Amino acid sequence: AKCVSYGVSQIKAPALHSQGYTGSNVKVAVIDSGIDSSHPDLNVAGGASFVPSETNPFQDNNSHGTHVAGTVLAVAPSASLYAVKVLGADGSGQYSWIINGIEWAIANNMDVINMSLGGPSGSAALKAAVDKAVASGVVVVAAAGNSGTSGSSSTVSYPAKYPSVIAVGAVDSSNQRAPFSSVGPELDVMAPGVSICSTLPGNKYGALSGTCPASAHVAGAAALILSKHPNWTNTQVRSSLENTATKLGDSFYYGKGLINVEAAAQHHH
Repeated sequence: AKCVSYGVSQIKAPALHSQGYTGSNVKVAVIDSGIDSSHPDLNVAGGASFVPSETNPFQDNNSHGTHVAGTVLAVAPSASLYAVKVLGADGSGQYSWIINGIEWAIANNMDVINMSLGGPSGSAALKAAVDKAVASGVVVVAAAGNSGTSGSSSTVSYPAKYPSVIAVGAVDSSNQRAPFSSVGPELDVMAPGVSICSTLPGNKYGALSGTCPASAHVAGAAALILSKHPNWTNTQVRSSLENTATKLGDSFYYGKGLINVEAAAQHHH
């Protein structure tokens, strides 16, 4: 919205905006550090905190959840955001809190979950939660991780590494993989994640880099697609994103390539 970012153009979201599609009547759970609901550039429809030391989901003492929220709305200006707080101010949280946030999102009929987070190990309970959300029809998106490379090893974080999740890596403004962007066969798509200007807490704006902003673009893209195709299943939304991506190089580094929401939203299955 108020801070200009190249990322919205890069994924061809303006083509949907010109068609009149802005993610109307789509519920997106921002599973992160909260959202500063006081920010003039944001609107928050609901939410919940599972961080025992940080009980307000509508404040953000980390900044990432608020930044992610702004990127989702830059891509899908009409999306309904829900602040699902599972990370503290230091950007860490327990998997049980994260799972409680996913469970809340399922119970409250979210259309899209964005998880701008991950750890190097997952759990069976974490996999069961994302698999259940996907079985329930939710589009589940996660940041692939900022762990760079490890030779031929996967560095994709959990829960992005699980097959049911859309694992999002980060490119720069010229579609080059960002040096921090995690890699491996579990990587699904890329999106803009270098120096992305978005909302920060306390009526502020600023650039951040990471797979966190990249995931936000794909969560916004899912909302644009559902506004044009509200009947599409999560299966069909996911297919539309992966099958119409712009190929960028070896799938170990780039997955299917850069999301193209214009192409995805006119995909014929």
